[PDB]
Amino acid sequence: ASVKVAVRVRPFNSREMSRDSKCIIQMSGSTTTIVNPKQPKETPKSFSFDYSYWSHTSPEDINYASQKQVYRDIGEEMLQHAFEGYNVCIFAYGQTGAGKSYTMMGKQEKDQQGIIPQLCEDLFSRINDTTNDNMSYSVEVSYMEIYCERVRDLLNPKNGNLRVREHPLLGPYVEDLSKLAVTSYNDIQDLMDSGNKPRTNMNETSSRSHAVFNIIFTQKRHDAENITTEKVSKISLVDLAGSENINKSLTTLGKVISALAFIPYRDSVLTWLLRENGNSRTAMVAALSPADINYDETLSTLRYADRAKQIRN
Ligand SMILES: Nc1ncnc2c1ncn2[C@@H]1O[C@H](COP(=O)(O)OP(=O)(O)O)[C@@H](O)[C@H]1O
Repeated sequence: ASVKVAVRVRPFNSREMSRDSKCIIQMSGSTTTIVNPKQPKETPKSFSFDYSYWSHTSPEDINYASQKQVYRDIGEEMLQHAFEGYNVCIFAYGQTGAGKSYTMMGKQEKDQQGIIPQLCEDLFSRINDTTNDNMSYSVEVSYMEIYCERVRDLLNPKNGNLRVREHPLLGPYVEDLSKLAVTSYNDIQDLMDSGNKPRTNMNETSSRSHAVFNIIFTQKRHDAENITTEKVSKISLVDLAGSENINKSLTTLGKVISALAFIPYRDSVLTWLLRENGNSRTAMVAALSPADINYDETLSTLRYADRAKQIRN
């Protein structure tokens, strides 16, 4: 069906506290409100979404949205539809340091694993609990980075510009991008890390880079009668670029993001590549900063998140 949209507000960072910023994001129910610091007179505009996560405070707080809480709703839902044979897409949208990479990948400790790891772990959990001998599964994963229209394989750095292609009958694809068959959450977890630090001004991870991690979940159902049925699902869990080198992919997105449900799909590697996410079940988690000093940026995203929700594949 349509596209579920979720938003999140993180705690203050070092920069926000160093400027003594104030919280300008409020949330109650599924509705999030935002206040204008440089115009405290204007009416705080409120937006409503499928999820308005409050994670400003801390895991000590009761009304804090733990990453386990955000997975269970969105993630644990997409896996369900993946299993249902459907194509899924979860992409973190936001400002640099807004909380995308923490929402998606997160941290390896304190039960701080983002959406991605939780989906993986849950995928294999759901798989080894399989009693029906008539079932066999296949799980091949990829993990690339799109830094300014160029595609870079995070799992095979031992090489690349990697061209994005368009199969005459099988849509776009990054040729020579590796796909690695895994047989456990451990094997698919290593690929993550080794692929993580891989990612290509500012310090650490380039603000302007998209990191797509895709899983081709393949299910095989046999039966003595007498053919084995096969239904495959493609799982795209993305980590978009800071919504602000060129990374006009994200800007090109805004255009594609609009006109929900022509469309300049080929104006950017990202928009073209995730063309189907089309026939797919997509989720968008917008990462928001509680900082007043982010008035515009934070508002922008919201407006973006409000439009995306208006989509429906
Ligand atoms: N929900 C959250 N809970 C706790 N800390 C968060 C949360 N979201 C962001 N942060 C903090 O902010 C930092 C950066 O957020 P990050 O996910 O890296 O942003 P981005 O992907 O946009 O660059 C992390 O080091 C993390 O501690």
